[PDB]
Amino acid sequence: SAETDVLIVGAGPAGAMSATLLASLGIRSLMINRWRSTSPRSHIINQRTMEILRDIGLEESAKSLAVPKEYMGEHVYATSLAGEEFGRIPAWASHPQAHAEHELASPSRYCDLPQLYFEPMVVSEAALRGADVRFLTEYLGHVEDQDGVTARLLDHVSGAEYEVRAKYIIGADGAHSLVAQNAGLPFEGQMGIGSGSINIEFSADLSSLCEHRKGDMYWMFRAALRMIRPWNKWICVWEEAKKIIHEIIGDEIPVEVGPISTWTINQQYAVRNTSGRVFCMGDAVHRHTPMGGLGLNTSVQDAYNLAWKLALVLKGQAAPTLLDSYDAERSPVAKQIVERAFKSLSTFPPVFEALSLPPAPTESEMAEALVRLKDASEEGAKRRAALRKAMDATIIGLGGGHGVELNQRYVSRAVFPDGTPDPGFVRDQEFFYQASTRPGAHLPHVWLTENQRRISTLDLCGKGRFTLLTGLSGAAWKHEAEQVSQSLGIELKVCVIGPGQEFVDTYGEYAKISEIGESGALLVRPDMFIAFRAKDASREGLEQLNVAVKSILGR
Amino acid sequence: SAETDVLIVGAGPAGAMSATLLASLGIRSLMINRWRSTSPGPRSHIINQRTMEILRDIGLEESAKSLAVPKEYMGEHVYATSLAGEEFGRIPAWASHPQAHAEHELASPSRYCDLPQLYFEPMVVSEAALRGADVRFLTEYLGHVEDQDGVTARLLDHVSGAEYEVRAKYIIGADGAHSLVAQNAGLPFEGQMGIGDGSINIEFSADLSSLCEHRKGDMYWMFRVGVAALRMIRPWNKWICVWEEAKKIIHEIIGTDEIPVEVGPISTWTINQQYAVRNTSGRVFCMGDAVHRHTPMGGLGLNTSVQDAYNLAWKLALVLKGQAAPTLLDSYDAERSPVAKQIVERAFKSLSTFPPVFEALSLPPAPTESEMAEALVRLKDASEEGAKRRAALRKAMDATIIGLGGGHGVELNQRYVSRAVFPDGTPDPGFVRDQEFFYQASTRPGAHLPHVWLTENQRRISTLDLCGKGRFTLLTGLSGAAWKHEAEQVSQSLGIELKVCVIGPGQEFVDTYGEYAKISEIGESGALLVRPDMFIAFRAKDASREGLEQLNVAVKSILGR
Amino acid sequence: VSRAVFPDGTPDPGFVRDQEFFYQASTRPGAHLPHVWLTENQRRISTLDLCGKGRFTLLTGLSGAAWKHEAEQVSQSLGIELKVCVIGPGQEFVDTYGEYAKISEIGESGALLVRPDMFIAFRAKDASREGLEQLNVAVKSILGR
Repeated sequence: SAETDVLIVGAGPAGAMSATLLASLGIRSLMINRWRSTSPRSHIINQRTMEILRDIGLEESAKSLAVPKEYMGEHVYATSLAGEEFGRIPAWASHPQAHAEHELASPSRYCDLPQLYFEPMVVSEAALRGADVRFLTEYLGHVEDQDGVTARLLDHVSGAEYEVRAKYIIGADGAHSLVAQNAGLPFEGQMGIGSGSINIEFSADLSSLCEHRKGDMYWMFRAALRMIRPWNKWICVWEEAKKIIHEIIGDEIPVEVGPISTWTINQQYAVRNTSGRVFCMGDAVHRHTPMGGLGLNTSVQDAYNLAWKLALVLKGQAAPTLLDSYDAERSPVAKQIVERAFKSLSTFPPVFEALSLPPAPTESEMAEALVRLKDASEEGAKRRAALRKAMDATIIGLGGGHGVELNQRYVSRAVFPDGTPDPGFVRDQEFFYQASTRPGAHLPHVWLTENQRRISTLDLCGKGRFTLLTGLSGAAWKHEAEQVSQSLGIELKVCVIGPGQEFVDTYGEYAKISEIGESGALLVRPDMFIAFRAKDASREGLEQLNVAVKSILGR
Repeated sequence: SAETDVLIVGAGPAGAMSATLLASLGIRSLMINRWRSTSPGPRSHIINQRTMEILRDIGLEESAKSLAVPKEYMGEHVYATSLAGEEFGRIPAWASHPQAHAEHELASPSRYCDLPQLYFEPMVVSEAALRGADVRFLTEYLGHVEDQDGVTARLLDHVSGAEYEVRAKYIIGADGAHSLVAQNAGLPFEGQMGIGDGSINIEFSADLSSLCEHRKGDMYWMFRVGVAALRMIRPWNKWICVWEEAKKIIHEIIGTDEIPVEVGPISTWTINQQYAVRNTSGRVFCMGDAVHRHTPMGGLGLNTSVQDAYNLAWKLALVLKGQAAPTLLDSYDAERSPVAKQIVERAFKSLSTFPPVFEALSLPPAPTESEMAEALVRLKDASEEGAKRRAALRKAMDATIIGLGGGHGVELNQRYVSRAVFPDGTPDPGFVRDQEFFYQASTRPGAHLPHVWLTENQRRISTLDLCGKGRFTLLTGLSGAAWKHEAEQVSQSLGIELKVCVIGPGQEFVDTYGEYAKISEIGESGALLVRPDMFIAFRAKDASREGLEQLNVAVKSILGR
Repeated sequence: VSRAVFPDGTPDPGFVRDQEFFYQASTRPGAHLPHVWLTENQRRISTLDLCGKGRFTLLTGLSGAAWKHEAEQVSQSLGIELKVCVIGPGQEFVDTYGEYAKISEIGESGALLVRPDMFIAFRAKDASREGLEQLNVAVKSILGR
C-alpha cells in the first residue's frame, strides 16, 4: 500500500500535464500507465497549448523539436504526389489575413510536433518537478468513501498487486477508459460510425516533390500523405502490399516501410466528466476523429483547468464546490470538439460532387472528370468553380477553425459576472476568434514592454496564481488586493500597467483592447481566464472584489 | 519475482544508452533507478564527436542538435577579474581556432555541442522505453547472487514498498560514482576520492546577454579559493557559478548589483582520481562513473560513459543469441578499462594547468584583493618587466587549453587490443604528432573507422553512415567484388548479418572526392571489416585468395568460435 | 623589393612550404601585414583595420611607448600623418588572444611601419635609441628625401 494526494491514471498528454501542474503547485501526485512507454496520433499544436507550455517554461523546447508554421502552409489536393494537382488551399493560417488574425490572438504560434515527442517531454518534466511516475502499472479498480479513494493496482514488472490511498483520482486513460467506466459517467455518441482508415508509416526522401510547396499534408483523390519530419519521415493514411504507397506517391523513390495501424471513426463524448472524487480528462471524455488538431490541445487544456482548482481545495484555500466548475466549464468544450471533428468529414464528399463523381469512383470515371476539368467550354468553367468552392470549404478542418480553438466562454461559479450583457460574436464563431475581456473569456493578448523589450499580457499572468491588472489611475486596487490576500489566504499579484511602471503599454493596445477605463481592473485566474472585471476604481467597484473572490472559491 | 535478459542498474547516460542499444538489437532489458527522476543537478554538458556519431547511428543526432547549443556559441573562453571587469585574455576553446576546427571537421561528420545532461538523460531514457526496454524508477538495487546459469538480484520498490527478485542472464552496473553494484562484484580500484581540502555549484538565472553576446563562450573564468567559474546553461540566461542569500558571491563574480538574479539550487563537488582496474567480474559489467570517477576537466565523463555502453551492447546481444561465445565479453575489459584509466589521469592532470597562471602573475594561491590589484597593474606596466609578465601569462593561459577543447587526440585516438580485433600483419605505426592533442586517422585493426565523404545520389554521406545498425560491415572498391561472395558464404556459414559495400563509380556509394582511396592504407581490392561499434576488426591488402581465406578465420576468431 | 621598403637587415627567409599553393605570413619589410584578431571594446577587429586610410601606421606594444613620441617628432619634421597604435592590456586595441605577440617576429617594444597600401616598409627589433633613430631615416629614404 501507498498514500498520495492525487492518483493520475494515464500518461497521455492530459495526465502528464496534470502531473506537471500539480507538482509545480506543491501537490503530491502518483501518475501511472499500463504501457511500457509513451505512445509510439496527434501533431498539430495550437496556440492555447503553446501558451500553456509558455506558462510552464517548456515553450522554447517544444519549438526546438517542432516544425514551424512556415513549413505547414501548402495543403495540396492531387492525383498523386508526382501527378497533377487539382489545387491548393492555404492551411494552418498561411493566408496573410488568417496569419494576421493568428498573430493578434496570441504570442504563440501553430507548430507540428508529433505526440511521439510531446509526451516524453512532459512526462520527464512532471517527474523533475516532483511527481512520482510509474509505467507498467495497471489500474484494476477503486472504491470511494467520505475521506477519499482506494485503488487497486497491478504491477506488470514485479507481478504484485497493491493499494493506493488518495484524496482524488484523475481518469486520463484513453478512449477505453476503465476509470470512466467505474465512475459511471454517461456518454452520448457511437465509437465505430460506418470504413475506418489504415496508417502506414514509412520513410523516403521526397524533398524533390515537397520543398517547392511546403505543407504538413498532401491529399490524393484516387487517401492522405502527412509529413512527420520535413521531407523524410511520413505516414500514409488510406505487408509489402504497402506499395499502396507507391500508388499514393505515384517506383523511382526508395521506401522503407514502418509500422501500420488502424483508425476507426468516433463521435462520442461524456455528458458529465466528474463523479464524486473522480475526474476524467482527455480522450477518456472526448473521442473523435483527427480533423482539426483538437484532441491533444483540448486534453491539455482540460488539465490546465483542473490542476489549480484541485491544488486550492487540497490546501483548504477553497471549498470542494470549486471542483464542480471543471464540469461546467469543460464538458461543453468536449461535446463541441467531438461534433466539430466529425462534421469536418462532410467537407470531402462535396469535392466528388463538384467533379460529378460517385463516392469510391472507378479509374474511368475519374479520368473523365480530369479531362472535363481541362475543357474549354462553359460546362468546364462551372466545374472548375464548383471544385474551388468545394476545396475552400475543407479549410475548416485544416486551420480555418480558429474560433473553435480559442473562443471558450466559461459560465460557472468560478466566474463572477459583471452585469454586462453577453455580447455575441460579430463574425462566425467557429472560424473567427473574438477577443473578450468579459468574465468567463480568456485574457486577450497584447504586447506591452518591460525594459523596452516586448512582453505579452499573458506573461504577466500564470504561475499558479491569481493576477489583477490595471492602469495608473487604478493604484487603489493594489491596496485592496493586499487586504484580500491577507484576509483569505491566497497569493494575488497586482500589475499596474503604465508609463512609469515595470510593465508599460508602449503601443496603446492595452488601452484599446480592454473594454474598460484606465482605473478598471481584470482578475485573471491561474488558468488565464478572467473571473472578474470592474469598470473603474470607484469604492463600489473596490468593495465587490473581496466578494467576487470569496464567491469564486466557495467561501 | 521477474525474468529478463539484462538487468541495468542506473539510468544515467551509460545505463540508458545501454538500454536503448540492447532494445534496438532485440534483447530484453529491465533498467532501474533509485531516484524519482533523471539527474536534475548540474553535471556534464560537453558532447564530443564520438558521442554525436553514436546518436547519429541511433538516429537521435538531429534531436540532440535541436536542444543543444552549437559549437559557434562555445568558442570564447575568457579569463577575467569579473564578467563586468577587465579580461586577462581569451583562449580559443572547443576547437574555435580555425586550424583546430579543420582538424575537427576532418575527423568526423559530427560536431561539438553543449547539451546539459539534464536534457540528454530523458531524451535517451524515453527512446530506450520506445525501442522496447522496460524502465522502472524509484526501484533500489539491494544486492545479487550469481551462479552458473545467471544472476538473481533483490530490488526494493519505493512506491509500493515491496521487495522482489529479478532473474537475469547479465547485470550492468551503471549506478554512479558510489556504485553498490561495483562493491558487490568486488572490483579493484586505484586512486582516491577526495584529493585535497572541492567546489560549490550555485545555479542561477539572470539576463547577461549584454556581457556575453559580443563574445560568445561556454564558460567565463574569474581569478578573484583562487579560482571561480561561470558556465552558461542556456545562452545568456540560465547559469551556474562554481567557486542562502549569501549567494551574492555571484554578484562578486558577475561584478555588479545592477543585473537582477534568481538563485536556484546549490550543490557540492569534490576532486576525484579513481578508476577501476578491471570492469567485469563474472556476469557483472560496470560502466560509467561506476568505473571512472574524475574531475570535470575536458568533457570526458559523459562521453566516455556512452562509449562504454556502445562497446558492450552488441557483444552482449551476440552472446545472448548464441552467435558468439561468452569469450567475446572479455574484450569489454580489454578495450574499455584502459580508456577509464586514461580519462581519469587526464582530467586530474588538467588541474595542474591553473596554478602556473598565478605563478605568472606572482601570486600565492588564494591571494588577497590587494595582491591581485598589484598584479593587475604590473600587467599594464610599460616596462620590460611588464612585457615578461604579459608573455608568461600568455604561455600559462595557452597551456590550459588541453582541458578546454585542445585534447582531440584523447577524445578520438582509441586503439583497442583484444580478441575482438584481428591483426593484419602490419607494423604498428606510432603517432607522427602528439597523441593527446591530435587525432590520427588509422585504418589498422583496433582503430576507429575514419570518416570521409562519399556520395549516394550525388548527396554527401559519411563513410560512417554505411556502418552501424547493430551489424558488421565490410568495405571495398570495385576491384574487390570477390569479397561480396566471400562475405555471403561466411554469413551463411556462421549465423550473422554482414553488409557489404562496394564503393566506386558505378555503384550506390561512390567516392566522388577520392578521399576513400586516399585515406585507406590499402589498394582498391582490399577490405575493411567494421564492427557494430564502428571499430575496424580486420583489414586485407587486396582480394587475393590468401586474403579471402583469412576472413572466415578472422570472424570465427573474433566471435570465439 | 624597392626604394619604398627599408630593409631591416634580416636574411630573407624562404618558404617552408610551396609558395604557389601556400601563403606564408611575414612581418619582414616588403611583405604584406599579417592579419590577426585584436579586440577594441571586447569586439574583434583585425590588425588590418588599424592600418589603411591613406596614411602610414606604426604598430607596437606597451614596452614601446617611446615610438609615440618619436613618431610625432617625425610627422612634424617631414610633413606627413603617422598614426601610432600601442597594442596592449590597458589600451584601445588589445590582443586578447596573444596572436599579435605570436605572429610578429619581434619583441613587444619593437615596431612595424605599415604603408597606406598595407605593406610593411620598416621593422625594428625593439625600442632602443639605435632603433628609434632609424625611423626618421627609413621614412626620409622611403619618400626620397
